[PDB]
Amino acid sequence: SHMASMKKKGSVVIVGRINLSGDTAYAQQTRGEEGCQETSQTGRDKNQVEGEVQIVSTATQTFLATSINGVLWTVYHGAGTRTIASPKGPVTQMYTNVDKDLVGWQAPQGSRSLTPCTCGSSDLYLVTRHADVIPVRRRGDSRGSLLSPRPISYLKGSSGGPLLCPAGHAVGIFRAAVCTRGVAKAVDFIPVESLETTMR
Ligand SMILES: C=C[C@@H]1C[C@]1(NC(=O)[C@@H]1C[C@@H](Oc2nc3cc(OC)ccc3nc2Cl)CN1C(=O)[C@@H](NC(=O)OCCCCC)C(C)(C)C)C(=O)NS(=O)(=O)C1(C)CC1
Ligand SMILES: [Zn+2]
Repeated sequence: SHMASMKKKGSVVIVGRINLSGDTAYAQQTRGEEGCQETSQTGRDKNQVEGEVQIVSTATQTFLATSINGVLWTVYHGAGTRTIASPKGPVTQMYTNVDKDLVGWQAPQGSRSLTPCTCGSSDLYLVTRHADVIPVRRRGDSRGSLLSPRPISYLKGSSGGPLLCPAGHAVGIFRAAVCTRGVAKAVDFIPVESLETTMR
């Protein structure tokens, strides 16, 4: 009830990226934990951004975010309604859909965007926060099975990452693991078509 001392939630902060530009996928950190904490409070992030898949953090969580069609997309259960830190201060979400577990901000300057897939292909690849590339067979509009199941520990922190087609187009955004006794046999993802509808 004391408004003058009510606190403000910090911004989402880009702290690294999954580098996919060469022949080897690998994670890069671009900001450490203390600098992340400070940037979240100010919302002012002057670091150079590169690539399609960002590693992002709040004070309490770390996950991924993926640029498609000039929008940096991630999951509501990671970002909530938070702004993203940018060189000129905090930037408000331009998309928020809790029913899809989806949020989006204008893509940061220097990022590159994935192209939405139009291949109609069911052989997919999930990219994790550790830069593992996981073959996934599409099993429905929003589900795919891991060819080699992994404990959910392996996937934790990768929500907001992409599922890609063989040509590197974006097919969806990783949302939740389909888990049996702690083993992820399948994944739930936000189809790129759903992003495109949200954009309209
Ligand atoms: C392991 C990595 C997975 C990608 C990941 N995702 C999650 O953990 C999401 C968050 C939440 O699901 C949701 N929460 C929502 C919350 C909302 O408002 C608050 C609005 C909409 C929401 N819609 C969903 Cl679906 C639960 N869950 C699951 O995966 C669960 N499985 C599940 O429920 O399966 C059924 C559903 C489909 C198949 C059944 C698990 C935990 C495995 C038992 C991950 O990495 N997260 S994270 O980066 O570590 C992180 C926590 C730091 C962010
Ligand atoms: Zn494609």
